[PDB]
Amino acid sequence: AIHTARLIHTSDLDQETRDGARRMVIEAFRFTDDDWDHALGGMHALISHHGALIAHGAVVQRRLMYRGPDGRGHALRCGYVEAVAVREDRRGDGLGTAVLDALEQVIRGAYQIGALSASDIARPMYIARGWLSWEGPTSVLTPTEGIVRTPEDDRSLFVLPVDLPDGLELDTAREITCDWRSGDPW
Amino acid sequence: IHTARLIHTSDLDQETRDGARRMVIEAFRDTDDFTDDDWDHALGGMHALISHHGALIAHGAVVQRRLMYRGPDGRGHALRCGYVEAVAVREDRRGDGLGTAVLDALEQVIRGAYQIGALSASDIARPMYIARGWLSWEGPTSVLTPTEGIVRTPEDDRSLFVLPVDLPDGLELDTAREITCDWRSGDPW
Repeated sequence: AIHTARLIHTSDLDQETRDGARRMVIEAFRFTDDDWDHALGGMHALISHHGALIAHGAVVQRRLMYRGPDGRGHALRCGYVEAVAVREDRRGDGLGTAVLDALEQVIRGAYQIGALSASDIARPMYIARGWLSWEGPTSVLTPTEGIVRTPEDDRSLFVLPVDLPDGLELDTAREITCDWRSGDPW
Repeated sequence: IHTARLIHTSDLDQETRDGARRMVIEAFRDTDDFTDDDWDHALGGMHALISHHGALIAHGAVVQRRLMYRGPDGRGHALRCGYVEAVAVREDRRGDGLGTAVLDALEQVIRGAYQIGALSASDIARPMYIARGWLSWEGPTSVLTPTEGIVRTPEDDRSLFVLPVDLPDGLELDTAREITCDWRSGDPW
């Protein structure tokens, strides 16, 4: 009766669906070859209608590194949101929130923390769904060098705490560090 | 002829999940005992399950990480890797090909989703994977740490194996070079 996203792992997509998702996200964002590679390897939220894909999103597995005053140091098992895109003539109908619904399901069931990167324009809705704005600096653990701070911008990082270890507590004003990949680390 | 079912961690119900952690800890109770981190590493991607009489008799998982590799031309590849974890067969059910069935499922997930598969196996296991088409890494293995740099991991009786399935178009692997996994807490391989 009402559009919902169905969850499919990358390895269960056939190439005609796989090619449609890449083509659709590229038209909805404009998104390079790397931005699409960052979206492969985990769970896809797909909404299809009238022969075509109308909305898309992905959650892939990374590590988020966090060290508190303790000095302990944690590598959290992270569900990272990628390639959320609603067909242009299909917006304003809640298809976006139906993709986030299915992605958060994945996060809550398989990961210790959700994370995504969003612009100032989009903070209101993410906050309303329970995500937290990360205020502290962000960085990346590079292979060549070590930890390298991510250049400051109007993009914000958001995290969804779901199943953190023993205590961990979590100070969102402290530093947080993602793992390395080429292209955009976030 | 047993076949494995492929289930994502999130689709795992509490029953099916606690049994899997139970079967794997008992199966790997021969090194070190299955720690909390060993199980955490096995969570997050696709599980291959085989069950019988309602009980779980075989398990494996493949989870996504990055493998860092640098060719002679300077390179710099952070390959999208399906890493194999928690391959366990119930002790009384070994011999009937259950492990085969598990890897059958796990290789489908690899070939369908990642640029390379990787696993760590004991010397006694080597033959089973080589006959399946896996390449043995001869080069030194290492791990990228947040505090130190890239540190070698040789104090291990295990051998690294890789399954190239969708390498970036220029890449041809020299299994003689160094290979570096991404950082995680606990056993990095």
